[PDB]
Amino acid sequence: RFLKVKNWETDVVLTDTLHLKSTLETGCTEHICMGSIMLPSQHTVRTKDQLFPLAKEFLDQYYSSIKRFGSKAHMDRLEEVNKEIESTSTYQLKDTELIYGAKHAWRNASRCVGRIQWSKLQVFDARDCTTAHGMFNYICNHVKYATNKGNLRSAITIFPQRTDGKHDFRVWNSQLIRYAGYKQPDGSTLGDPANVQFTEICIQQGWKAPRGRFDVLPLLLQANGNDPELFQIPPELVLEVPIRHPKFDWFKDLGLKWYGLPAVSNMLLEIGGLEFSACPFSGWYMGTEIGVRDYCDNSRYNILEEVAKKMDLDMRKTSSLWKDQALVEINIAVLYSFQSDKVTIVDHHSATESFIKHMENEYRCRGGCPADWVWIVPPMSGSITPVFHQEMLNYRLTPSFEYQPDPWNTHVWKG
Amino acid sequence: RFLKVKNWETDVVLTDTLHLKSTLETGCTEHICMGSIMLPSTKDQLFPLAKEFLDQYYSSIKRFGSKAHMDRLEEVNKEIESTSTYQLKDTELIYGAKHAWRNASRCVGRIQWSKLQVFDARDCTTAHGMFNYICNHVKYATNKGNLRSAITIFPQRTDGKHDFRVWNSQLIRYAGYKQPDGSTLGDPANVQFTEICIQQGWKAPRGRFDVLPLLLQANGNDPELFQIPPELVLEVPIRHPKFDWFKDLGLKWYGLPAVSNMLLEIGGLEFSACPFSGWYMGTEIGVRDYCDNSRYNILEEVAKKMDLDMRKTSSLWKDQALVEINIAVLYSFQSDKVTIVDHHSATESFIKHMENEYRCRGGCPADWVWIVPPMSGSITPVFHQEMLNYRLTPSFEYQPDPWNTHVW
Ligand code: HEM
Ligand code: HEM
Ligand SMILES: Cc1cc(N)nc2cc(-c3ccc(OC(C)C)c(CN)c3)ccc12
Ligand SMILES: Cc1cc(N)nc2cc(-c3ccc(OC(C)C)c(CN)c3)ccc12
Ligand SMILES: C[C@H](O)[C@H](O)[C@H]1CNc2nc(N)[nH]c(=O)c2N1
Ligand SMILES: C[C@H](O)[C@H](O)[C@H]1CNc2nc(N)[nH]c(=O)c2N1
Ligand SMILES: [Zn+2]
Repeated sequence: RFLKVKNWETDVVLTDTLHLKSTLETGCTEHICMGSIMLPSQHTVRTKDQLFPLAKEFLDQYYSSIKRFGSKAHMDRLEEVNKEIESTSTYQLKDTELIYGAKHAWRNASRCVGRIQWSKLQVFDARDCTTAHGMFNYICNHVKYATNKGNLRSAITIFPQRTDGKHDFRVWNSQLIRYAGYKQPDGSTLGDPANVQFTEICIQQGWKAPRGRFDVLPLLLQANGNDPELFQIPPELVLEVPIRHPKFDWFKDLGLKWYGLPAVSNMLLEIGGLEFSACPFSGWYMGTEIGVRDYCDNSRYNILEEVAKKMDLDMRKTSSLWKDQALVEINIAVLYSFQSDKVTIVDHHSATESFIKHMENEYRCRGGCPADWVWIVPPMSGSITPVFHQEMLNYRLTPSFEYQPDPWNTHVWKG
Repeated sequence: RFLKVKNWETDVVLTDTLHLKSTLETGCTEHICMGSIMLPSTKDQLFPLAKEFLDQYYSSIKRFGSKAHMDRLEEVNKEIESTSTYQLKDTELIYGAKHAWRNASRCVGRIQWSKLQVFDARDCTTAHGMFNYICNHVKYATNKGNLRSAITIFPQRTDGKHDFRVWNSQLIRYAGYKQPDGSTLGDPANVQFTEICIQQGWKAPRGRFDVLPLLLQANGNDPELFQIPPELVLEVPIRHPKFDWFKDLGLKWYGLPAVSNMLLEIGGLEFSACPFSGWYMGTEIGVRDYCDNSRYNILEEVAKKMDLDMRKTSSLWKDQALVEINIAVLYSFQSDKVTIVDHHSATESFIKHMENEYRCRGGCPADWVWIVPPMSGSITPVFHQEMLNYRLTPSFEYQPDPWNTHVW
């Protein structure tokens, strides 16, 4: 059964057959659409029972992609995985399989607008890691390689898979590089309000907080199920960009800066039924992630009103669109600062344009591209980007990146 | 299965039980979400539909299972039996129309749902009669710029051969013409309809802002052209509160959004002609009607006049122009005392409406893909609001364009 999507701005129609290969559930039914739920339970322990069917499905996938489906290499590997499961209750991916699986988890990430780049992912195999110090070293190297002095390169570092769920590797940080947030007694917040809870855990674990507005948080790394340990990223590894505006000289005076490398570190990579609970991945920013969300979200730095004041806008009534007007300027300043400093960034027009090209190519060479419109459309100027008028089909393919509960809610403390 | 929606800006959690009363289907399955698909897809089935409607009607008036309810149920049951259809009482007609708007999950303006003015036009027999009812609707709803919400309901479908239809997609829309040098004058969204009207006997002035004639179909006959009296068409000249050169662009828009091509379903009955109107959200003109590439596409001209660097997208010249255009649209309407709401006020109103509906009704079906405005989405409160989308009845539905289905 085929399904079609129409771009209503160009009348281009595409035919999705890939959705038949879908296994996991969406959360929707015939009578309710959960398309705007941030985490369907579906999007968030496993025995030898249900494991070999998942392994077989992944290996069939993998050997098809190398055009060796049904070969002796394919059938022998199936048997080898079978015996390793029945005797060890898990199994180990070859290097080739791990690289393929990680690239395809990104290719499958239906909320990621940056997926045109999915095949150019540098995969770092950290499955020989055993300790938190070992994790810190792998992460430092990831940060150095990814940053590349501003010429950002996508990368992922994969720590050992889950076994009995009692020996998990976890990065307790939500991203490798994030700014601390401090709740003051007067109710205000210093730094990034998005990180107040994690900052407090860090301070509790012994971190001496500078209590500044842009303190890079320490790494809180959990190896093999042990209590997590604190490490400071060497500051020369943290590339940062002072935010200025090309016409507004007072903009520098807001004291703002941001870090160059977005490296998400709290998601779970699933490949052939194996669960990689620690797998930080990084690329480069779309400007709106910093300029719209990171600075202008009401629950974030919320510099909108200050920028509004310094522009001397009518802040009395909302219908003056002072918020809209200040948001654009803040996003101009983010792009201008990164480009001036030669730090890789992409604006939301370029990125959505690339994504449509990626999506059309995926429909032709792959039969489909799962896409989450609610997440693909940029958080400003939605309808003047090409993805707004693009119909999209959302479904869940494996390998996948999944959400998982924050470790501090599930961790059994050693003391 | 008593579902919960969370607002990630406020942490407010709402519990939705209203979805369990949902009947129609969304187009999604457990294996695929079609939440961004624009248009997903008689005798036997009529009495259950009527029962369901009358059950909810008599519940709303706190007389479920009373003398009146059971009597009306059999009365309708008898009429369907013989006549093969049935006729709504005035009271049920008004209830069904207010609740078809209440249930329109893509409508951000539903906090106003209970103040709808319903015009019963079920006695109309001709396109001329339809034109009379529509002029009265337009005059009432315009109200000299103090716009009022309104719906006019023409006779319900019978055999599909006697359909009442308004062929326009809105009562008031600007013409669009194909030009020699390839492009388009007027309004590109209306090029096919503008040529149908010409293909009917309309002498087009061939300007930018030519108000289209009405093309009215009664009882299934060929449609007829009618000119809306210009004194009934309120227009706003578009100028900018800071940029004096903006008036030089020669733009205007009409005050009354009156959508006329949808179908109103109440208790199984199908009202194929049911023009309804309210007032504009600024972005419906300034973002979509002016800046969409498939529309007026004046963005590049605005940013040019603003002397913005249009050589790279990363200057955000489009975004900068888009905001100025929408500031002007709001400034122009407000200066002329024509009702209009900005996207910040309307979305804030919609969160309050959602609050209300969960508290007094158990839920509110809401289509996030359509509720979030087409600009500045994440700084409006609906962006961070989880929503549940489901189809309740009475409802407004899509229907094919008549010129694809009418036997001439
Ligand atoms: C290289 C440039 C990249 C860009 C510009 C980009 C952009 C984005 C954006 C804007 C989002 C939406 C998140 C939000 O707005 O809060 C997103 C989601 C996401 N990105 Fe990408 N990303 C990039 C690279 C990558 C890489 C290298 C990976 C993994 C290896 C990745 C995996 C994801 C995932 C898993 C999500 C969430 C998807 C889901 O939950 O289905 N991205 N990305
Ligand atoms: C009075 C102020 C109103 C405002 C500000 C408003 C706003 C909107 C907006 C912005 C949309 C999205 C359409 C688009 O962006 O292209 C919409 C959709 C819609 N509106 Fe409203 N509206 C109002 C009144 C009404 C009334 C009076 C009715 C009917 C009685 C109505 C019925 C609908 C319907 C049926 C849809 C499409 C829903 C669907 O397809 O499921 N609206 N509205
Ligand atoms: C590699 C990469 C680059 C980039 N430029 N951006 C990225 C954004 C996410 C991301 C961000 C936010 C988010 O949502 C949280 C608010 C829960 C999720 C969840 N799927 C993923 C993940 C990876 C990204
Ligand atoms: C009374 C009213 C007021 C308003 N201020 N705005 C309105 C917008 C629509 C509307 C607009 C577009 C649309 O869909 C097209 C893209 C085909 C639909 C159908 N869902 C309804 C319908 C009624 C509206
Ligand atoms: C592809 C997408 O479904 C289509 O462009 C929709 C998206 N959301 C929308 N939202 C509103 N309010 N109005 C629209 O016309 C649309 N168009
Ligand atoms: C409620 C809603 O689903 C939630 O706020 C989502 C909406 N879409 C988003 N889209 C992107 N790109 N990033 C986000 O964080 C969100 N948040
Ligand atoms: Zn859905």
